[PDB]
Amino acid sequence: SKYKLIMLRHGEGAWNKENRFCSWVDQKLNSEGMEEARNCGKQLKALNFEFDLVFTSVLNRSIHTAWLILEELGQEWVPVESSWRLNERHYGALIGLNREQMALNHGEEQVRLWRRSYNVTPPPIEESHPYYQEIYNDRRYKVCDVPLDQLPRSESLKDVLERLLPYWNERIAPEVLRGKTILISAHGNSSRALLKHLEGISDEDIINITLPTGVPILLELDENLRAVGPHQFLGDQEAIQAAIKKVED
Amino acid sequence: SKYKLIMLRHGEGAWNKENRFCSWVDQKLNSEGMEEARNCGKQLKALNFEFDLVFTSVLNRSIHTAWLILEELGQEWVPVESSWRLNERHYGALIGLNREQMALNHGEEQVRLWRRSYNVTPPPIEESHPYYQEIYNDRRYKVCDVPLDQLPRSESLKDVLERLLPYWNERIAPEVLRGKTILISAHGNSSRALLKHLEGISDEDIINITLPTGVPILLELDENLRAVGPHQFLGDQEAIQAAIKKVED
Repeated sequence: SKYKLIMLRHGEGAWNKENRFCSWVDQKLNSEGMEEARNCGKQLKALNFEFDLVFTSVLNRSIHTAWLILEELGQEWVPVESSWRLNERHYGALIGLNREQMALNHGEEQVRLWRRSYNVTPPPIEESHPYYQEIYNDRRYKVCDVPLDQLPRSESLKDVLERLLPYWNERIAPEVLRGKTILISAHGNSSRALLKHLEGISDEDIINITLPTGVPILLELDENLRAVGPHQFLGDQEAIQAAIKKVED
Repeated sequence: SKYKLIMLRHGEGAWNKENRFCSWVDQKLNSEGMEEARNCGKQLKALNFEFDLVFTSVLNRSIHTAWLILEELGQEWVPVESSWRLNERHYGALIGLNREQMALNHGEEQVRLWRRSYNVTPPPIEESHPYYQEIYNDRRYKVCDVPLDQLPRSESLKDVLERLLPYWNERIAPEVLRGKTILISAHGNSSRALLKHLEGISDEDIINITLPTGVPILLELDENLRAVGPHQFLGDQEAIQAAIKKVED
């Protein structure tokens, strides 16, 4: 491959262990998520990765993950750019609800579509939603590349791809072609969406792919910034399977 | 004053307790310097500061200081940009020596000009100096706005102001004029050089000015971006006095 890139997702939190979606709620990493990020930095250091640029979302968990990684590398000086376009999927009205609640308010089949499918968009968060203000009153969203009301109120996996792709094409991709070594610190759905594009994964097959947290994902890209073969998980094979098991089902 | 600017310098380290100049050696904060950073964040929080942009040097101690502060504030999404032109003064051949070693190797009277004067430049580090390779083989200096070989090998306080000014004039000042609230996380000499410029402080007076560490320094600026009044230290007046005393001798 002409070019190589690293992407990863931060360790997940308390809500995830109670099968709740954090989505755009700006939850901090727990100590576990902190060790996970440090563990990546160490692994990447062991591989002598030398980054020239980092891209993160605007959610602090992804920014902290990047910072802990650069510290483990002694690369704190490497520029970091952050974008709402790398944000986790917006789960809309479903934000904050556990499995049982979603199922009761919407129906088990609806909810499975909303988590599982590629193109079906959850119902939008409304202003009555207990996390509407906590998201849209945040100064972060007043200085994006689109006005604050142009920002989504919910998203399918497809919708993720569609707002991420322009950031990839306009901001990240040119850096890759310039020969820079890029780290992307992102989230479950943003990472999945990006891979879908880079590997030309089908709408059908993207649903089933799993992405372990706190594992460097290596992409080797060709002239056209397409993956040469599948993505590769970097590090010890037994920590990788543990991590894959954690994101199963 | 139309505009407000915040600047601070990181907590000093063990070398500074030993009267050795860390300079361009990229030493980490010690536990003290970390706590100071956090405390400053808490102080900025109590005052309700909302930063739009953060500038640091390329030395990890200033970057870590900004990151600790943005964390305390919940403002990790705020863009960080770093530049060698905010770096601590380059003490050249004097890097790593204590005062006694300096005076033995250079003569005592000559040592006091290098330390205290506004415009006498220390002797340049050479490839024989034990810290040369650690500064000049570092990837970070290969991607500056000047080639590795145009980078200073030693500097007076005057030389620091003269390499800081183009960053001020071309990067920082235009954001201040846009109405952004800027945090500068810098070093003793880079903070002194900038304050001298904005306040119109004399070559004679600059030398005696007090710059405590871990304290927000507020400058209020008019339309020409000249200080209206003196800089003010923000926060608890008794910690400010603790801080002032620790820089004094």
